Amino acid sequence: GSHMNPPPPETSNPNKPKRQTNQLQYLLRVVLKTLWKHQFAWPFQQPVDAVKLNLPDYYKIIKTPMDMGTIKKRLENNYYWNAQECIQDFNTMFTNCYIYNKPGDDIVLMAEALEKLFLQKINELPTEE
Ligand SMILES: CC(=O)N[C@@H](C(=O)NCC#CBr)C(C)C
Repeated sequence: GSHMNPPPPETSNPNKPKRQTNQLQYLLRVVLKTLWKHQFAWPFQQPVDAVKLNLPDYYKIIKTPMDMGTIKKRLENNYYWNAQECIQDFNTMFTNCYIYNKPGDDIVLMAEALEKLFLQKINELPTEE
């Protein structure tokens, strides 16, 4: 894409140790699955294309971008060591939306609906075995 968008977050790095855990399997098969298919998922399914959206200040404000397309690839490609790393990515994605946009805004209402579902699912994250 455009030279004016940053490179997306890392989804592959052989030097980073990786593990499958039951919690990570739940984050893919239950959490990501549930949120990905939601009516309001679409703005979150790929990195923000600030050029196409005409938001030249986006990556001036948001220095820790994250999106569910990146999280999906991280889960599918077993990038994580533990569930906390993945939960942090989700939280970063929501917080970026809340920081950049105004409380009224459609995108915020959408993020808040996804976050409510996320919280319900994470309260049932299974005990690590
Ligand atoms: C969710 C987030 O981080 N911010 C959104 C944003 O840049 N503004 C939405 C509007 C306008 Br004009 C992005 C996901 C599209």
